[PDB]
Amino acid sequence: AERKTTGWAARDPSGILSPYTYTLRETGPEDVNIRIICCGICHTDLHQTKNDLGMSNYPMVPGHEVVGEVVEVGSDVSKFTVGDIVGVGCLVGCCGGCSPCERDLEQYCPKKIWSYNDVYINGQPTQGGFAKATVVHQKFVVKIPEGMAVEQAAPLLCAGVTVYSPLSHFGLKQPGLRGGILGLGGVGHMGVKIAKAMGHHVTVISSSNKKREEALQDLGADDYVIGSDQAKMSELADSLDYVIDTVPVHHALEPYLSLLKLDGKLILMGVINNPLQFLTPLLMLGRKVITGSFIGSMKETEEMLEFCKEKGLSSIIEVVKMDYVNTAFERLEKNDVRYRFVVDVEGSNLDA
Ligand SMILES: NC(=O)c1ccc[n+]([C@@H]2O[C@H](COP(=O)([O-])OP(=O)(O)OC[C@H]3O[C@@H](n4cnc5c(N)ncnc54)[C@H](OP(=O)(O)O)[C@@H]3O)[C@@H](O)[C@H]2O)c1
Ligand SMILES: [Zn+2]
Ligand SMILES: [Zn+2]
Repeated sequence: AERKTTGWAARDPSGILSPYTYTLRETGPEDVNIRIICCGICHTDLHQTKNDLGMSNYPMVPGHEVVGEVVEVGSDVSKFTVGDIVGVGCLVGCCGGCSPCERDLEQYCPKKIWSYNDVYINGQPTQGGFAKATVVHQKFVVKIPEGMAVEQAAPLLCAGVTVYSPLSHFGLKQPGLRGGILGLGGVGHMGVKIAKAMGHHVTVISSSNKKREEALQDLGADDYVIGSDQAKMSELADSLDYVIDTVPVHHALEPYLSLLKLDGKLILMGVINNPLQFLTPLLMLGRKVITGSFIGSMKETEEMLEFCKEKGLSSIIEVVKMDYVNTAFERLEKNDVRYRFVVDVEGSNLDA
């Protein structure tokens, strides 16, 4: 009992998204009721949607990069008022007293609910951003800058911040630094963008030679080297201050750790089921660090956006309507996209 929406949704293993109508919760007293103007896609949306864990809980509505005007607000809600273009991240909830989120790192809290494939504090499966509206916690929605486009603010709610708060916690956003972005796409792309926008010497590393166009002449990278090329990578001996990782599966790390000078950082992002490996020696050569980052806290989701505003950042997004999502996903598998996708839920949703 809340108020009824509609919205596209998967149902079995092979993620074919049907239409789907469902009863929301109600916006009280710390909920924000939003009308979703545009959502967005990335590989997280397929990998939930397919299982790729053997964990997917159907009926499943994808959508964690959302942006759109707020139609209703709580009783204690104060921050936002109606009619604000507001956006919301991956997280929808979390508890309240665990000191992980006394000091604002609320993503590193055990009791976090996600946008979809979770179960909220009331019981309803959290359903995504592929539905023409939703109800979030007022603590898990960030407001939006004056001029930041609704297509442009969306990807940054998960891939834009994913990479920002590594380049913020490990020291890295004070200027100068050399960095090598490994795996140019999604999470690689915003890496190149925000690190080179911080006045850093960014090198792209790659499986292929192919993403050379969307790097040197499009992203603004200072170099491009193949991971599997020993002679060009050896020139980059103890070069970079950090190396980030968008590569999605079991790759060997000591290749990628060579490219690091004294006190360098390997910051792994991707969900890599299977243990990764290292020689305790190399790390002892240069006092080198291996760690992983998980998206961003809302204060740095607040920050990242107003940062992407000031240093005016962008990406080529192919805005598609809602009746083109499974074709957008097949294209996302043949990784065509046109550097990014945004689903503007200003299309096909009505009933059933
Ligand atoms: N905070 C987090 O922990 C976080 C945040 C967002 C997403 N993720 C997850 O991490 C993954 C990646 O991010 P994304 O979804 O935005 O898209 P994505 O990085 O564009 O996905 C593929 C990219 O990784 C590279 N790649 C693939 N296989 C590789 C290999 N074997 N060796 C080297 N490079 C390889 C490809 O570039 P090349 O062909 O040029 O090598 C390609 O650009 C996803 O599974 C996503 O769900 C984690
Ligand atoms: Zn995402
Ligand atoms: Zn907590």
